[PDB]
Amino acid sequence: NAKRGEIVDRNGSGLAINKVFDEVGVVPGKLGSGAEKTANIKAFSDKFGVSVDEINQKLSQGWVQADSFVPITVAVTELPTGAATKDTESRYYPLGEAAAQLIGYTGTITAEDIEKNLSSTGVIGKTGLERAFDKELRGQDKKDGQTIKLTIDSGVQQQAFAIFDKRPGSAVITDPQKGDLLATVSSPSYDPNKMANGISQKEYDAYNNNKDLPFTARFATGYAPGSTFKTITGAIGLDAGTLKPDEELEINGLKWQKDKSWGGYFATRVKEASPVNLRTALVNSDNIYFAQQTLRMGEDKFRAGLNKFIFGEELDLPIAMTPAQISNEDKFNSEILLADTGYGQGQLLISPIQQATMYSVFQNNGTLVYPKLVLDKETKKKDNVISANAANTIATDLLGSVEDPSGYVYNMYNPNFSLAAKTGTAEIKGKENSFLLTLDRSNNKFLTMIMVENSGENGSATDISKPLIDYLEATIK
Ligand SMILES: [Cl-]
Ligand SMILES: [Cl-]
Ligand SMILES: [Cl-]
Repeated sequence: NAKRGEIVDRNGSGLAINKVFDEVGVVPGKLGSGAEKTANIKAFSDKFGVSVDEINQKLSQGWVQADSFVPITVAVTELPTGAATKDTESRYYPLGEAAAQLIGYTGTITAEDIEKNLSSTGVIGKTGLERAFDKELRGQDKKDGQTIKLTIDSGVQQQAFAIFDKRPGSAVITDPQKGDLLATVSSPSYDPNKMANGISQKEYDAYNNNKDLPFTARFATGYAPGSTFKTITGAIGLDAGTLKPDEELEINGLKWQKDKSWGGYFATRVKEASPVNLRTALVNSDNIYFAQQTLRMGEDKFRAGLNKFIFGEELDLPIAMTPAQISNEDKFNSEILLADTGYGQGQLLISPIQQATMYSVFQNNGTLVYPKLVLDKETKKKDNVISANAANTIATDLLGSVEDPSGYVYNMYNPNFSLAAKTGTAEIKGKENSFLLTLDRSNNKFLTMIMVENSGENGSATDISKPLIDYLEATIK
């Protein structure tokens, strides 16, 4: 019966591997029956710190025979009746919660598993890549399973996880010229070693009752991209010819609407500034300027540009995702929705991985680079999504977010590194999500897409991301 293959990172470091532990456990045929058995299980529970419910759940699995050694917890000197120790092989996740939603976990074969596919004593991936690659990993009951080598960098994954400190959010870090997913993080998270090997009903219910939903893979979930998306709206207006980078628009006040038919709806901006050109609008995050430019180009020119990005497309990646959408219908049927889509609100739904893909045009002279997770996959591109002029105009303007002392990302300024960035926010029916995009413009070796949910309570993406940016400038360079 075959050994399960490993999932390893881009340097060969373990993400899902096998490890032997000395386990304390029980033998059903020696545990007794009736109240006697209940006593022996309570004795075990008291002495080794595991819940009676967990012991019973493990005892009642289908593979368990009368003579089975049933491992309960990692190992003593005074074994209660029915208890024993034994070395057993366990599936093991070295990064633990930091890569839990990506890598997933294994579990014991169910009847329903048997019904659709397998020994009752083997394991099967339940979620994540353990499930997605289960056929290649599991081998043949012989033929040991294959090793799958990912683009993930363990050190980046761990640093990208660590910045969240239980805040809900996600971080996707790519090599934007090749598409490698260096890190895919979702927060909050859960312990996959316990999910695969031993978790109490209390602990599992703590995860399921957590309103911040640690089992969700936020990097594969669709969101409004927020006002970071003005980068794409600006590139589209540049290429359409309606947005002239040096044109100085007069904009007064903190809110604007085209006319009274908008009623109580207004595009808003945070700081008073006038006149406004493309560069100051990007560095000021001026939604009004982009609302006006979106109405100026009009729906046809705006959609013509948006349609070159990957909206509607299923991706070849082994992470399940809904294709990105511009809006619910083929037409906006609303000037307000048109404008709001111009600064990343409305009915846009784009997952963090899709977002990082769309923003790759700014480091590839307007070519979009598809994401890849398996290291030896061939790089794939979509040519001329925006012009090179538009890509480089926007990327240069975004250096001001980091290098201008009034830029929102000046906290990360490094005189020896060229980093472009764009913060953003999305307002959801209210709560706000906060975003940070950064682009390595010294060597175009990394791009980061970071989001913090409910930033009214949890603070901004820029507030927590500087250690990750510092790590990348030193490591990926
Ligand atoms: Cl967490
Ligand atoms: Cl892939
Ligand atoms: Cl910014």
